[PDB]
Amino acid sequence: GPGSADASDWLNRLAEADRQNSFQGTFVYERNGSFSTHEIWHRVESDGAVRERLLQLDGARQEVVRVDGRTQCISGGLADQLADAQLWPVRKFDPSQLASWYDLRLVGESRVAGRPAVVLAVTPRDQHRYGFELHLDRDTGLPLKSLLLNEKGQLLERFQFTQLNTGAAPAEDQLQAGAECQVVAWRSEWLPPGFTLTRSFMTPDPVACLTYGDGLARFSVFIEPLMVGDARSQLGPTVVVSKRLQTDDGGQMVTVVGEVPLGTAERVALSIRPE
Repeated sequence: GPGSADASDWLNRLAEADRQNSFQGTFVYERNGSFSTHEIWHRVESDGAVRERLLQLDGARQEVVRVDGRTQCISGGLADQLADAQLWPVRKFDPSQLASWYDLRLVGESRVAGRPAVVLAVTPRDQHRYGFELHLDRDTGLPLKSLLLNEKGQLLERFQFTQLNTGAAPAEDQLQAGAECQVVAWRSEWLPPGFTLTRSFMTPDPVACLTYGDGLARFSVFIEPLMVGDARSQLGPTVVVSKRLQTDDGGQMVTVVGEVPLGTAERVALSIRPE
């Protein structure tokens, strides 16, 4: 868990940050050498719903609108939506859940997006998960920068804001996507310790998704049925494993993405069972 009272307070401020701040900002995402830039609008509405829109600023015009974690509309093909399931610049953390699996040390202060921030070094307590370096907004607790690091200290993933405006909630129109944003049963029998199912949900073909988290890390497993002789291997750079598996409910294309070591991802995928 946290290694000082300071780390504890800041961990706490982090967990509150998602449901208590409205903001607009732009950030960079990098995962295993990929590079993309995104604008985000995030607003706590009247009924406390957390409403969110992401717009990819480069590459293909791609958008996602979420309400309390549930996606209202999304853009593009399958691989795009894989990339989206990982686009969680500001997520809900669960300090009590995560404290069993990580040690958290206050390193000092920093600057991100021109704002004062606080730095936590987050170290795993086993080899089933990666470490993080987290930079928390001094003012709001929001995660300005997140570095995913392996045991050898190599950078595997970067979330990093380039600008953040927490001074006034976005207007209604800023929370709405465009016409290209399209409207709108399995289990893992092995999970790494501490991981629980965060979320499950279901374009060219029907695909099931399971997102898992340990209070800190997030990874997702996509299960795509089957054409049977013409399988689609996900070949994106953020893909951790993509396997064709034979289950008791037929052939599945199983793809794991997110913040999860390869060996761990492989064990999860191989444990996927129908219900």
